[PDB]
Amino acid sequence: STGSATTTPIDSLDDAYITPVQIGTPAQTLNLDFDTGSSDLWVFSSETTASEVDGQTIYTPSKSTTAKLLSGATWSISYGDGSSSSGDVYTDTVSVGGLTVTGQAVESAKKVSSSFTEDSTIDGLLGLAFSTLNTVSPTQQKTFFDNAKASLDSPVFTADLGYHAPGTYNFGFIDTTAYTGSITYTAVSTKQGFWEWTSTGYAVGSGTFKSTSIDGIADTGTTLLYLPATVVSAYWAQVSGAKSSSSVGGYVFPCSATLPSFTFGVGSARIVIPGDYIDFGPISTGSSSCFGGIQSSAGIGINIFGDVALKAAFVVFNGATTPTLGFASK
Repeated sequence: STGSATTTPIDSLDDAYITPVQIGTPAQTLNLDFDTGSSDLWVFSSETTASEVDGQTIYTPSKSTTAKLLSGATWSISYGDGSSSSGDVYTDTVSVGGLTVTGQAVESAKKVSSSFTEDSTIDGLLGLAFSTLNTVSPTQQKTFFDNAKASLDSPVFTADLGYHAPGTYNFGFIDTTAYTGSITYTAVSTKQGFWEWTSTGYAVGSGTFKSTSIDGIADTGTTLLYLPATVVSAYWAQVSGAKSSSSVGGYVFPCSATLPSFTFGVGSARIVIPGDYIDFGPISTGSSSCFGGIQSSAGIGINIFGDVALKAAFVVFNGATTPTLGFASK
């Protein structure tokens, strides 16, 4: 089998992407944030505290003839941005882009933190990291990809995120029309449960490429590119007037600037992020200070190849027995 679904930016800055997902019988379609940095499929639901729902579409398990309470199971997750959610668990039929999994754990939120409530466009998350990170207790649950893998034509999914435009998540096949040149594959460590790999270096604009190993994760659920402070300083030093602002929480730059590109290495290959992808706009409405899309990872503990980086490539998440990542230009 295969599946193919369109993913759409939630706003004009590509702050996140939503993909429609059919849950239950008859189908209830919710727009979920596909997140290769976590491993829980959770939804706003009829069980969510009413004051914490503000415009989201909810899953109502009592209206699904295929929903079954997973008795005793609970979940609770906290994300790298400080947001969180928790609740109980049903199994139900879940379909993405024509690909159907029966018996998928659907984690029903009883509580969500303010950032989720405040984003009316995201009805939940669909985790695509390794199932070892799933938070369901006492019986850990598998991701949608893990459950679908055996049925897929090839044990892969691909992320093709758009810049200010829709893109595609495919399951089970590699669309050879969706990229240019060849796909370069690189080794993955699953020891932290992430799609963790080592980039071979970077360049700033037309500058020379610096060969240096940068361990990080391919994370579709993170907006920006988080890299070591040395790398980030070298980038922003090429932008007149750019500075790191403690009050804002990262590098800002004059909105009048033209940003240089940023290149990262995948083996001997190179992915170029155009400068425009690094502009996240005024820090507040009407400000002439703009927020940068490359930020320091120093306060995180891991480097994160988020959407800013991933949207510049066609990315293969290869879930073969030995997983690997593939990157192509497009």
